[PDB]
Amino acid sequence: MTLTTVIDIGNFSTKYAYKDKKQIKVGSFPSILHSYKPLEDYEGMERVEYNGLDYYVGETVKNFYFGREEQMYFGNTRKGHMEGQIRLVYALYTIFKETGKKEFNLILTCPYESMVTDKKYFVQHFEGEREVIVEGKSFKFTVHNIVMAAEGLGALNFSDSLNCVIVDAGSKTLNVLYLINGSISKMDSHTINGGTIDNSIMDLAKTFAKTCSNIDYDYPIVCTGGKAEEMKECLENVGYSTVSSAELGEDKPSYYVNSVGLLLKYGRKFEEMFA
Amino acid sequence: MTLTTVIDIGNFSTKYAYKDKKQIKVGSFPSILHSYKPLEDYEGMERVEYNGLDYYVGETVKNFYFGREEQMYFGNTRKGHMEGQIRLVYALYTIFKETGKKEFNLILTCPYESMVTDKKYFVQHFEGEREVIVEGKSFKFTVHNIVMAAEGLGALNFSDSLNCVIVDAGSKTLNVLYLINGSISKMDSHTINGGTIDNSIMDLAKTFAKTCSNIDYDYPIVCTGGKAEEMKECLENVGYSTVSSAELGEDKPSYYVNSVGLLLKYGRKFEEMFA
Amino acid sequence: MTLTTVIDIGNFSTKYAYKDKKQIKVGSFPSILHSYKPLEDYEGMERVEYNGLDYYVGETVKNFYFGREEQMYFGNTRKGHMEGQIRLVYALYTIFKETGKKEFNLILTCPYESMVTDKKYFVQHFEGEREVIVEGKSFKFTVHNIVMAAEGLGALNFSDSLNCVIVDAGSKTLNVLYLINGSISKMDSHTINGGTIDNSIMDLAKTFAKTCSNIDYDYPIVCTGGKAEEMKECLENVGYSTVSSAELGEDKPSYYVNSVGLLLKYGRKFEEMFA
Ligand SMILES: Nc1ncnc2c1ncn2[C@@H]1O[C@H](COP(=O)(O)OP(=O)(O)NP(=O)(O)O)[C@@H](O)[C@H]1O
Ligand SMILES: Nc1ncnc2c1ncn2[C@@H]1O[C@H](COP(=O)(O)OP(=O)(O)NP(=O)(O)O)[C@@H](O)[C@H]1O
Ligand SMILES: Nc1ncnc2c1ncn2[C@@H]1O[C@H](COP(=O)(O)OP(=O)(O)NP(=O)(O)O)[C@@H](O)[C@H]1O
Repeated sequence: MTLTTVIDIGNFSTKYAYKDKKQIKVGSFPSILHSYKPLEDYEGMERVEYNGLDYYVGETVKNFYFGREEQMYFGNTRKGHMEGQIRLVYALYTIFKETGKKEFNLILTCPYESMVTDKKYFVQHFEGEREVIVEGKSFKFTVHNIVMAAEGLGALNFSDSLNCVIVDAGSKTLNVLYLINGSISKMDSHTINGGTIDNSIMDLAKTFAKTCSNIDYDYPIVCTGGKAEEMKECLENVGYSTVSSAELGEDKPSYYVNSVGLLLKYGRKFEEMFA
Repeated sequence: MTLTTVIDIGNFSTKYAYKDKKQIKVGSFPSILHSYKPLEDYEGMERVEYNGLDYYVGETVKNFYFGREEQMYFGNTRKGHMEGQIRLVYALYTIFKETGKKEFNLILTCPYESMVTDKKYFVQHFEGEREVIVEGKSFKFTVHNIVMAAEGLGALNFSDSLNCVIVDAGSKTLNVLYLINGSISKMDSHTINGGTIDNSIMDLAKTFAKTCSNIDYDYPIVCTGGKAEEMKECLENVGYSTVSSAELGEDKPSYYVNSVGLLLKYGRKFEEMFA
Repeated sequence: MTLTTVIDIGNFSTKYAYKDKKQIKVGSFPSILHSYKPLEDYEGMERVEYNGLDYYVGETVKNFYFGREEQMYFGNTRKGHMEGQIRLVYALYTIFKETGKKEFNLILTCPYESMVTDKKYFVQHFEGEREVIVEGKSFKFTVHNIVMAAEGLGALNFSDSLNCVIVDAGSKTLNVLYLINGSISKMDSHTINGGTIDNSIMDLAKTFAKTCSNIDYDYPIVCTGGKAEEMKECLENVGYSTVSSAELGEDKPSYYVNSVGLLLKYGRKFEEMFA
């Protein structure tokens, strides 16, 4: 089993760094969800029942919110929970299906300052033996050592010799990881509201600038997540020089990086960490 | 006459900030109503005839809906009308009886985004000289300057230095007033369906969170209306820190605030506004 | 018109050396600003619309950032723009109101090494005929010869026979002007991040020392801006002897100097320069 599982609970969509031995695939899906099981002859989303929680998940959910073009997202989660649980669940289910396997080596990411809280969160609700019913189909599984990490951290693998900052332009969350050498400057790094959905890239860019005026314009700024490329472009227009987007090697658009990169770079570390 | 009349047309129940010189009393009653005058030897509800509209109003109405435990409420009124008219009428009648007075200084509240529409609505149907027959008893009256305001706004009087959000947990309506300094952020504030009756406080709380992910968890969130206290409690469980319920000074439970608070805080303003 | 306008676009706050014939007054205000016009029945900040840019400016803005106690400042601007434009605009408007006059003799200050860039910046966006709408009120105006100068340079008027260095302890910007005789040693002078807000005076002082170890301890060091006095005091504790704060004659605290001093000393020069 084991199975390194670096999973991103992204507020827009989730994803899974599916190492798959030879090549990392991505177990992704729309993280939009909706409560209540008992709809009727449905299909599309799937009924997820876990920890006394009852949600539909899957593409069709958008139809479930038709007209309510707002509730669709549960963003600015400076922390995991509550719907995040479901996101993780369904992911685990998804990749379970993909692998046909149980016990996961769970590695989660979140806004740096929330990591402690989130560890508490998911440990309580996922650490150890757990089981879920999806669409009437049960599923037992377990995690023994949930590893938490900083959201967007994975971009470091493309961040040439970064001793500075990663900018994570996600859904409605903006992460700033001021990495130095190869660690996280807690005392400087922070997460910013909102993100891509609620306002313009330029709005974010300017917001970022305000929040991190301590950044030298010639810092190596690496932009990841969502509109990473466009964000990078705008940041240049703001006036930052050495700014780059974390191109994810293969045809795996921007927003995929996060977890994929984290696996790609740290992998072995977590093979040791979890084990 | 004059008589400042801040009246709430609440979908569950209405109420009136009865300044009464020395102390604000509340002219409240169940806003459930039913059409058709000609029942027979009745009592309890009262026959209201106004603008060619024909409705019973009053506690006993519940009996009139016995078994139809749904039609009882006319909620999610993102706007005034139509039954709302009657609600207002009977209120005016009620407080008329209470004061023995006519010309009212009408101040109405409604979902912020509907205020313009509602102004049109009530101005057409109430601005100026009007008269109503209740239980066969006529009654002439008038309003000269219907003042419209945002539903739940009144909570601001308890909202210590609020530069953020009021959450109005009503019947089947949820208002979010993102106030800043002392005004309404039109471009951010909005009203949400449904409300207290149709689903759980937690459902609302989570709905709210989805709709306002742009709210920082440390925003001053002031909860008013219906299950204000319980809502506040749940919001804390959701993960909002500085959340408080708008305790209405005296023994005047939650749902009363709205209009009462509006009078309590703005009063003088409207003494100038209406006059 | 003419009107010598030495204006400081300070990241904490702006100011204007209002020569006013007989005595230089200071047209100052908080340089904190926020985008989006359409709030509603507001007052306090004013809606500034210029060059397709849309910002509120004025004291109340702090309330607009309530809780976001960071975004408030857009500092470490090793260059003008973008919000700086607005700062300048509103200043011009402000002093316009103060004088009731248009065509300005614009003199701007900025981090020495950025002066060329900034000239490009403001020339493009302000040189010649321009017009702004503030709170719905239009205003046409013009500048014919924007004069750029080094931020903090004005302190020279108090800097007795300075053949050495001015230290500008501003918001989140630290300027070091190594003046010699009466000019700027480009090859030595430079600007340092961050400034007053982001860390301690001692932190800055030590930072300064590191950046300018080539300064002899007995150099005439003149400290200006923000915590000029405290900075001077700390620098003495660091071990610099002849250090002095640029006391601005009248009751015009530290941070005012910059532009005021620049006018006070160079004035005539610019009367010739601009004309
Ligand atoms: N499944 C998907 N298909 C296509 N584009 C996607 C998909 N998921 C995310 N995106 C892009 O990514 C943008 C938002 O990035 P997002 O997925 O939020 O990043 P994230 O870091 O995974 N989430 P978060 O950081 O929590 O906001 C979306 O607006 C899309 O343009
Ligand atoms: N007359 C009343 N007596 C007791 N409780 C009441 C009464 N009216 C309202 N409530 C409480 O208030 C809850 C609903 O709040 P509500 O009256 O809808 O708030 P509102 O803002 O006045 N109405 P609305 O905003 O239009 O939904 C009810 O479920 C009750 O618990
Ligand atoms: N309007 C004001 N009222 C009171 N104190 C002020 C005001 N403006 C600035 N200060 C003081 O000046 C400090 C910051 O100096 P600052 O205004 O940044 O200098 P500056 O040179 O004009 N700006 P900059 O160089 O761009 O940082 C503040 O922390 C205050 O203590």
